[PDB]
Amino acid sequence: RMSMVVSGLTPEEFMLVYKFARKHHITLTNLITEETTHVVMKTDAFVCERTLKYFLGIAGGKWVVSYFWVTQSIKERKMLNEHDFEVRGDVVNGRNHQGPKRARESQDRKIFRGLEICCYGPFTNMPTDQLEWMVQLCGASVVKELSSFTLGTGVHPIVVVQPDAWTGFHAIGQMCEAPVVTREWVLDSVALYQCQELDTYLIPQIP
Ligand code: NI
Repeated sequence: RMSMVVSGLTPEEFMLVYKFARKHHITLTNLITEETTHVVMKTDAFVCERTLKYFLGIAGGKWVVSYFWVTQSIKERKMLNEHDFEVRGDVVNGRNHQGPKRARESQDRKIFRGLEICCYGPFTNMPTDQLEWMVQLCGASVVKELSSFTLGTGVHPIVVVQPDAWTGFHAIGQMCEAPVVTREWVLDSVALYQCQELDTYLIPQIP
């Protein structure tokens, strides 16, 4: 069906989404879920902020759409095409880049294909369980302990760390045999819907 969540709106703006939702019988919810079909983003004239809802949207291959879908629809008295209003970027990517699109289409082939990820140590402006949920939506398998990575040569483990929230270490590598990367690895990867090369995000491991 149609189920929307909203991000970056003022209350007045949200009321217009609410109005639109009434005229159309679309569901409007506070929290994103799997049922959520739509993520309505405040854009600048379709570049938005990178929010959790933005990530959980691309990650779920959803309709991540500019608030312009709504106003323009209201202004024309009917539901326009999501296609025409799809967001295209934020700060991992300026306008062009069609992250939500790569995403919305790919679903067979997901960016975290056959990976094992340990979100490790403390994180900030995003709860661990939401980063983990994101990571699964993208295809990864979640691992909770450094020591529980599967010993089957079949998979690729990865440790994810947000170096700030700590004071994890560059000593992770002493405790396992996985590349250790920063959270942006996942976040940039998710925005673009393109598994990014680890090189740029890899963190120093002390022998
Ligand atoms: Ni390999």
